[PDB]
This record gives sequence, C-alpha cells and structure tokens, in this order.
Amino acid sequence: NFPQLPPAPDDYPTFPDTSTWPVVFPELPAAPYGGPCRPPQHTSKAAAPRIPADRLPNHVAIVMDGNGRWATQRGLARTEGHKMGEAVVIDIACGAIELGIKWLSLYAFSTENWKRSPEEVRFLMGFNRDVVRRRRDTLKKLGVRIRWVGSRPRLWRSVINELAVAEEMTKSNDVITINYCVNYGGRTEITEATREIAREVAAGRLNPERITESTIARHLQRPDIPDVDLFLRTSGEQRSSNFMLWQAAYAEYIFQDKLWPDYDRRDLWAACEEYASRTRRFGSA
Amino acid sequence: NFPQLPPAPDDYPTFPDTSTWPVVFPELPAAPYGGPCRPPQHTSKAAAPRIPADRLPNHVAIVMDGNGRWATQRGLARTEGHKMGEAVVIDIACGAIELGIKWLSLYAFSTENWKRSPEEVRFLMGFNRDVVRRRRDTLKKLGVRIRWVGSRPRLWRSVINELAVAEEMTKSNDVITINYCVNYGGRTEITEATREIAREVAAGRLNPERITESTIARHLQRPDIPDVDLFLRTSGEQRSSNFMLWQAAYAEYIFQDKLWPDYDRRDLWAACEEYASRTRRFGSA
Ligand SMILES: CC(C)=CCC/C(C)=C/CSP(=O)(O)OP(=O)(O)O
Ligand SMILES: CC(C)=CCC/C(C)=C/CSP(=O)(O)OP(=O)(O)O
Ligand SMILES: C=C(C)CCSP(=O)(O)OP(=O)(O)O
Ligand SMILES: [Cl-]
Ligand SMILES: [Mg+2]
Ligand SMILES: [Mg+2]
Repeated sequence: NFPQLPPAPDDYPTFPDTSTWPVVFPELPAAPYGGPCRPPQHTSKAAAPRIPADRLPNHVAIVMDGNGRWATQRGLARTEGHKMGEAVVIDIACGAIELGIKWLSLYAFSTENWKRSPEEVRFLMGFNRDVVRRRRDTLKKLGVRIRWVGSRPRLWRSVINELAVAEEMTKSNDVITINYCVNYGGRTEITEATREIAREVAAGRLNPERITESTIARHLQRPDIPDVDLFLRTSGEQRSSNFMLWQAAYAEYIFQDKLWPDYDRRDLWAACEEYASRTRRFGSA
Repeated sequence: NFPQLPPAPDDYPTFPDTSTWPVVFPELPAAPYGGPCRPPQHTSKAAAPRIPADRLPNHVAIVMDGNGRWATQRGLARTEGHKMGEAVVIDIACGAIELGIKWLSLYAFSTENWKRSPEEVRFLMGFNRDVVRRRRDTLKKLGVRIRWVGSRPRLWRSVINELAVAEEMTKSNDVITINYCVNYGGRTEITEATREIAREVAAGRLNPERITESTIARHLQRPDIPDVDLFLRTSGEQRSSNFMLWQAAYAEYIFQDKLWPDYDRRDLWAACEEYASRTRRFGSA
C-alpha cells in the first residue's frame, strides 16, 4: 500500500506565495464529500515520493532550527527569520499530508528559550499565539488535528488558550495530528508525569509497586502520542535538545544542514526516503 | 590547560595485539607515586590530540554497535564479533585516559536485547560477566573507577556479582569513571526513579508538589553521573536506542560508520576533535 495522495493537477493551488507577509494561504476547491481539502502543492510542483506504508514513518518530530542565523546572515533582524519560518511550518504540514505521515511534532518553543532576551521571548510568545490564530482555520480545512504540548509555568495564558481553541475546533479531524510543542521540555514532561503519579500515590489511588514504563507513558500530558519514528533537525546541529525525550528513545535521527527558513516539503520527503532505506531492530536480532 | 598525557616513549608497551584471544594486556612500569600506571599506547603509537580542557567532553557515551554484522560479513558466528569487541573496550579506555576524558558510559546490553534468541542472550550475559572478570584488575591499575549501571530484574546474578567486585576494588580510583551499562534502558531507569519517589511519597517523606527535575535526577540509580556531552554510536546506525535517556537530553550526537570490532582509540579521538571544534550555541552549558 502506497498512502501518498495522487499527484496534484498542474493548475491546483500552490504554496507558499512569499510576496506578502504573513503569507496568504490559497483558496482550495471544496472537497466533494465535504471532508478535508487536498493541500496545495509546493510552488515547485514536485510530487511526493512513492514510499510503501510499512517503510513510512508514522510519527516525524522536527526541531525547527536556524531561523535567527538565516536572518543574521542577510543582515536582517533575527525575528525576520522566525517570520519566514511560519510558511515553512504550513508547507511541511502540506507535504506531510501529501506523503501520508500521520503524526508530526514541531518544537515551536523550548523551555531553554527563557534564557533568551525577554524582548525576543515576548516576540516568540506573541508570534506563536499569532501563528495558531492565523492558521487554525486552514489547518481545520486540511483535516489537521492540532493541540498544545508543553509546560505551564511562565507560558502566556493567551498561547495556551489559543491552542485550546484550535484543539477544540480540530478534535475530530484525523488526516494528521500536529503536536505544537510550546514551552516544552522532555525532562520537564517526565517530571510532571512523575508528579501526577505521586499525587495518585498520596491519595491512595495508586500502589507504588504497580508503576511500570506504561504508567509513566499514561501520565504524560498527551498519552496518545506514539513513539517518534523519525527525528529531524535543521541547521546542522546534531542534538535532540530535550525534544520528545520519552517518545524518541528509539527514533531514527536524520540531521539536515539547511536552515529552517530555507527548508521545504521536498527536504522532508528526502529525509523520509532515507528513513525508508534503513532497518530498525528495537534491540532484536 | 591541556590534560592529555604526552606521547609515550617509543618503547612504551602497546595495545592491542589482536593475534590471540583473550588479548594480552601488557605489563606496565610502576608509577612513581605508586599511583595509576600510564596506559599502553596504541599499536600505531599515535598520541592523543591536544584539546583544551574547556573544549573536551566531560562525559562520552558509546553505543558499542555492529559486533554481530562484523562477524556475519566474515562468515563467522555473530558472537565472534562480540569477542573482538572486548579488546576495543580496553583500547578505548586507554585512549580516553590519554585524552583526558573523565566519564565514559558504555552500552553493553539493553533492556530490549532480551528479545534476541536464548542462545545469543546466554552468550551475551556470560560474555559480559567474563569481560569484567578478565579486565577489572587492568582497569584498577589504570586508575579506572568502574561500576554497573542497569536494571536488576532478569540480569544474571553472575554479571552483577562480577561488577560488584569491580566496583568495590576501584571505588577510590579517580582517573576516569566507566559506567558499564548492562540490562540498561533509559525509560526503565526513569521508571525505577519514579518508583522510588513514589515510595517516599507513600511514606510521607516527600510531597508531590516539591518534586522537581532534580528530584528525578537524585533518584536515578547512579545520581553522580553527569550529563552526557558527546554521544557516539558505531556501525552506521543513527539512533540512540534508549541509552542514557535522561542524561543525554542535551548531548551532541556523532554517528560513526565503523563497526565496533574495527574501532580503535584514534576513532574516539576523531569524534572528540569534532566535538571540540563545534561552535557552541546560545544558552548551552
Ligand atoms: C519558525 C517557528 C514557527 C518556530 C521556531 C522558532 C524557534 C524558537 C526556534 C528555536 S532555534 P532558532 O531561534 O531558530 O536558532 P538560531 O539559528 O537563531 O540560532
Ligand atoms: C563489546 C562488549 C563488551 C559488548 C558488546 C555489547 C553489544 C551487545 C553491542 C551491540 S553489537 P549487535 O547489536 O549485537 O551487532 P549488530 O547486530 O548490530 O551487527
Ligand atoms: C549496544 C547495545 C548493548 C544495545 C544498543 S545497540 P542495538 O543493536 O540493541 O540497537 P538497535 O539497532 O536499535 O536494535
Ligand atoms: Cl564556541
Ligand atoms: Mg536495541
Ligand atoms: Mg545492533
């Protein structure tokens, strides 16, 4: 089975049109049955590679790295790189749908980022709020289920609430799930699962001796997230930087040199073709 | 400073001579103070690169992968490759001392390797027992502090016992610490810390709302293990396979294509040179 969408007609809408910022997402033909719309094709009009379902990653995690560097190299303010990265998120979501990926986790704001200047942090909080607000209806139309993954302390209420609205609006979608990870840290996530387990123990609802690896997994914030199959990071940095820490224990790493504002869905597809050539054993044989 | 040992005299003993098995570890001249002996130099007589201490990794973790394929490519039984890996362990210990590395974690058997055949599991358990018995006096003489890291259920008692003797005999050594990781799994290690935390809660000695990331770290099996700075894996596989999961959250990954039985201390040094040259990102420790 090859779960790629059939190639788009030559005149099907494309994405992204970078002649404006924010980028205007194209109107799409209404879906016949009334379900999700077919995503716009890339402006190159490349088509997704034919990868069989048993060699496709179910869950791709991406550390979207290189935005500030991209801007500084051009003599632009670092925030201009983040701005350009918004369209890349949407392009990669479209390409993931075209390829057949069912889960996509995006590292939008790390807990490490509180070390940045408070001005850049304020920009990044407001920008993530704005991206979700600006793109939630497009994501809904594409069949995306999106929700927040992350930690509460210090995170703006407006960001949590904007994502909660998007989650409620897309809860029944099932083309692809996006974990939009904001104020996320893998050790912190595990710690919060351990706290919840501890609360249940204190209340007499859980015997400590019954705790297993599955107990931890069931007490993570979003226990429906599957293991990460393919872990991507741009800009040449070869670190997972605490992203999807529990979930990516057996992930394949494919570290790519392009900066995130230069990335497009063809780069995602190339990493997925490389993944498909690999053999995963999970400690067996 | 530059904490490397200087090049050895031309006639200083070398290691390893893989023309016999078990490999012979050479007699070494007594150390002046009566302390640890200078390790034998590599057969090639290469000397460790001059890397300043602030640029060296404090803690290197190594997944010792590719032993079985090394043997199968030669028409040998898989476990002949593991036998060749023993000399490589000791060569890498010697090279880590020459370079100035203070912490080395070695992945010798995972919690997932029980999925292998009973024949191969029996071999690997007995082999790890035998490696520790054969080499702990040598490691002691070099100033290595070695001890077991891993999970107790299923692990053979003979392995735990040999490592317990090695731990007691080297507990005062301080040239380098080797975490010898057998029946190790990062998710399981975290689970066991969470269990201990839960026992403290049930006993009224720990409040859930006082649990922090440091609480988890303090309840890992070996809480003195520092973060992994540099994570290496041989054989061309680009995955961490649940090794040092909490500790390597922020590590740099270097994937080396050589199979473990072909590896030597110069390959460890090459990876450390790459690590030392990498530009360190904003906010990193
Ligand atoms: C582009 C979007 C929507 C989110 C990613 C923003 C973000 C906080 C990335 C973290 S790494 P970055 O700021 O990009 O790193 P540098 O090249 O500036 O060193
Ligand atoms: C060298 C020593 C002391 C222990 C070897 C530890 C060990 C089982 C490493 C994995 S190599 P393995 O996965 O068995 O070999 P491949 O199938 O991946 O070629
Ligand atoms: C080195 C070890 C003792 C275990 C990790 S290497 P292993 O071959 O188990 O890892 P996978 O390729 O994921 O199966
Ligand atoms: Cl630097
Ligand atoms: Mg394994
Ligand atoms: Mg292997």
